[PDB]
Amino acid sequence: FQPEFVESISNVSVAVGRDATFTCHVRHLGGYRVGWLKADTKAIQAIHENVITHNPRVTVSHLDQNTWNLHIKAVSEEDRGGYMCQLNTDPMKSQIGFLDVVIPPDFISEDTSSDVIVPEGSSVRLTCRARGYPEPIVTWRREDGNEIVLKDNVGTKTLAPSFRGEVLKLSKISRNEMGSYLCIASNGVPPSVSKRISLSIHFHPVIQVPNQLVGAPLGTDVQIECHVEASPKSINYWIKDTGEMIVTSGKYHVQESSQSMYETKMSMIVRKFQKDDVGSYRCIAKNSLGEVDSSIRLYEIPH
Amino acid sequence: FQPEFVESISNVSVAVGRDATFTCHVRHLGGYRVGWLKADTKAIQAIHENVITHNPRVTVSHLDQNTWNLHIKAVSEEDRGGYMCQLNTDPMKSQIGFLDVVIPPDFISEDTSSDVIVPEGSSVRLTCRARGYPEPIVTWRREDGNEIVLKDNVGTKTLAPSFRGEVLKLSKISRNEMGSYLCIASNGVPPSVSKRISLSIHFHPVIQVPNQLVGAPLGTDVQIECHVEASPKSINYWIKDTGEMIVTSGKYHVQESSQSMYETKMSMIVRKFQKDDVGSYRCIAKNSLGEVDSSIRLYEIPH
Ligand SMILES: *[C@@H]1O[C@H](CO[C@@H]2O[C@@H](C)[C@@H](O)[C@@H](O)[C@@H]2O)[C@@H](O[C@@H]2O[C@H](CO)[C@@H](O)[C@H](O)[C@H]2NC(C)=O)[C@H](O)[C@H]1NC(C)=O
Ligand SMILES: *[C@@H]1O[C@H](CO[C@@H]2O[C@@H](C)[C@@H](O)[C@@H](O)[C@@H]2O)[C@@H](O[C@@H]2O[C@H](CO)[C@@H](O)[C@H](O)[C@H]2NC(C)=O)[C@H](O)[C@H]1NC(C)=O
Repeated sequence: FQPEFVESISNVSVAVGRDATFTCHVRHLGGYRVGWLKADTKAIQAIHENVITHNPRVTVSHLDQNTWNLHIKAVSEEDRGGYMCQLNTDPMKSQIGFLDVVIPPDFISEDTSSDVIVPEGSSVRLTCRARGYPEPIVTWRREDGNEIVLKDNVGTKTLAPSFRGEVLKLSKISRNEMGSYLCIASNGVPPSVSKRISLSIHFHPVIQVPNQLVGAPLGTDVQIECHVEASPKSINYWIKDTGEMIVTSGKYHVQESSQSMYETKMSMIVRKFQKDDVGSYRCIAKNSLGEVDSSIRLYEIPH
Repeated sequence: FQPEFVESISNVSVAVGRDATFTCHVRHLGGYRVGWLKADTKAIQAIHENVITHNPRVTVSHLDQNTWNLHIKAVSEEDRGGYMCQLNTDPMKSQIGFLDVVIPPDFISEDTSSDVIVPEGSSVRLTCRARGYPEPIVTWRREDGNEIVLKDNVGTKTLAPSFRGEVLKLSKISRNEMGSYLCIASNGVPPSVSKRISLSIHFHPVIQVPNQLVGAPLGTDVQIECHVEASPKSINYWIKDTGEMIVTSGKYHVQESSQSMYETKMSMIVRKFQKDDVGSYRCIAKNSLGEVDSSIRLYEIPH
């Protein structure tokens, strides 16, 4: 008889850092040798039990004269390609097997965006690119969970919880669209990678005052309110007409309240209105771009 | 240091049955191994001093750790292709060398013509084909040394001592062009091969007689002649008027003479003319296609 094999050896996908093995199922091996060589480089890997290549990750093993294995420990991208076991018959016979090496995603830092500070109303592009095999997919999300504004043309705009694409086009920006966005790159190979990108929209603080005139009967508690719209968030406080700051005490009670990143509802209560409390009170909002005040007049409702 | 080589190994043309050798000139070999494998089949030939392929014509040798040889004994067509010596470095380095195997010419007996018998006036094709590497050339010659009639169109014909081409076109044949032709196939690789091809033109024998009447004074010698044109060559003889054959004796003298394959000049002399010799004498020419005679009358010139 002549040495022949059965069943073949089959292709293998594995991904980096992991081990891999190719196996040939021979019969009637006799006095012939089974050798391996990398198909594309034509580099002899092994013959029988001897290892020829000085690639350390490469080993051989066998339990009988029937099944012969080639092992790659923690495969790399250079290891991918063909692996041929051959019997040294004349002419020689050979099985061929292909090692497919997938790689997890990794960002192209030169292409991924940084934190941006865009002016309200303009258009912005957010970019995330990652290399990997297979081709990674980039999906964008808002970190707080809200939807992303998706516009096209100039008269059609929808909303979506996520967007797929390496470049996220946000045109005609509004105050609402500020905040952290997330791009994640997934190729189906763990681990996927993400990056947090902070879209900033900045403006002067703006104060709206419902009721700039409040009437109090002596001895009651009256609340005056200011509504601030500022970005970045403003540091706020109330101030006496003379020029003295109000902080919460037994007489006063100051509070703030944020409906969003750029909205704040500041309120002050003055307990037990007296002839001493009559006058105007200013609410002041300051951020890095500027500061603005507004004045509320408190008057007495007589007898 | 790392093992490196110098000068490379160079391509080799050799031709069948002859030996061949490839050699790699390495330096700083150290503890690495030099192996050979056939490039196209990717079949491992050898590693270091061990021979892997069971092709018996393949051997290895070395005199030092500096020059390593691979030897093919009596190469065949299957041996042609690449021969790669490689060091088992990581990654491996390799020299490549190509074995060019030329083969001497050999006739394609199915295509080469046999002896032909063509009718006078028609056209004939003579064919010789031989396989070999490089492409063999076919040259035609006449075996007797004469030139070949080379015609084209129907109103232009020249002569040449030889003709190059696998097919020799002889159009509008004439009696002269009969005889052996030689085709020889030469590829520049010994030995060239030849074949003898016999172009036959056949016809009834035809006899021309200058002087069908000859006058003899008694006692003289008179010669009568017949000119025969026959193919294949005719068997000729003279015959008495009664019906008795003449052969050379003391009284008569018969001869023949061939100016070519198809021409014969037969002559008879009758010594000492006597009143007994007066009468007619017939010359007879017979070949396979037929026989023909002609009659010469011998008369006496008186007193
Ligand atoms: C292993 O897969 C190959 C497919 O070709 C490979 O595809 C990738 C894995 C990559 O490694 C490429 O470089 C390769 O080209 C299968 O090849 C087919 O095999 C059949 C049967 O032998 C043959 O008829 C087809 O023509 C082959 N197709 C190609 C494109 O070459 C091969 O069969 C697989 N091996 C096993 C054991 O299943
Ligand atoms: C040996 O010859 C090759 C020429 O290519 C071969 O040609 C025949 C001999 C046949 O074997 C074919 O199958 C081959 O393709 C030379 O190859 C050239 O090498 C130079 C320098 O390395 C390179 O720049 C050219 O591109 C090559 N040309 C081709 C067509 O591949 C080779 O260099 C010769 N070897 C030596 C040592 O001289």
